[PDB]
Amino acid sequence: PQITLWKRPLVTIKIGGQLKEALLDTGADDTVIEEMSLPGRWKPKMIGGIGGFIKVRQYDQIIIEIAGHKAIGTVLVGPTPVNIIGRNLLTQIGATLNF
Amino acid sequence: PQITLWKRPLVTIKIGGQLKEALLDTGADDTVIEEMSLPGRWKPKMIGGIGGFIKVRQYDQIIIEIAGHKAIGTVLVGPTPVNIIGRNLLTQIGATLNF
Ligand SMILES: CC(C)CN(C[C@@H](O)[C@H](Cc1cc(F)cc(F)c1)NC(=O)O[C@H]1C[C@H]2CO[C@H]3OCC[C@@H]1[C@@H]23)S(=O)(=O)c1ccc2nc(NC3CC3)sc2c1
Ligand SMILES: [Cl-]
Ligand SMILES: [Cl-]
Ligand code: NA
Repeated sequence: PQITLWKRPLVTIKIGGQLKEALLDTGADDTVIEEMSLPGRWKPKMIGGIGGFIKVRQYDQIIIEIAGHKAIGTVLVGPTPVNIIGRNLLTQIGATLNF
Repeated sequence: PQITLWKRPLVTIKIGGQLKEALLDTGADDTVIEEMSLPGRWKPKMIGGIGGFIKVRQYDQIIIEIAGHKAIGTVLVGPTPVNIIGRNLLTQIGATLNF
């Protein structure tokens, strides 16, 4: 698909058995999801952006389905204002920016 | 171009006759650049990032070149950690996300 950018590029994802809405975000290195439980081990991380840093839990080798495309990678979980699909998973679904 | 996302999608921009690096950011509604001097009047804006809100200066109808593509639109100036080209200007250069 081709997603224009007139509006936020929001898609449905499936993660942890849950459906969520998330932003396809080429400015995010990593994928950051609002608070939820995920299985397996995790470690803490700080991530920073506008307004400063938040603490998140880093879960590795998490399968996600992004607009119907499965991928695996690291997911950060914490108090993000919006669920973000970052480049670590955008690459896996073959997403590119074109102009 | 077709820009893959294995590395950050950084490009050169030109604003006020000066070259700067900036991130093509589909998760940004607006374009936010570090402190610099721009002509004309500005208006206040608050923007909420991952860490909280910051105050920026909004300048409208600013001439800006992004990766060689000419745009004229709103630039927010403030203490952002990275220069980000958001959707208001990504749309002017005809960018889409594709997968
Ligand atoms: C600022 C940018 C360099 C990085 N951000 C990604 C952005 O696309 C971010 C995504 C995001 C959208 C949103 F709606 C609310 C958020 F909290 C975060 N946009 C804004 O901050 O927009 C804000 C700044 C202005 C841009 O125009 C408007 O857009 C919407 C909201 C705001 C204004 S981020 O969310 O802070 C982000 C995401 C993952 C990520 N991964 C990291 N990994 C390793 C280095 C540590 S750091 C990191 C930071
Ligand atoms: Cl990953
Ligand atoms: Cl590729
Ligand atoms: Na794991």
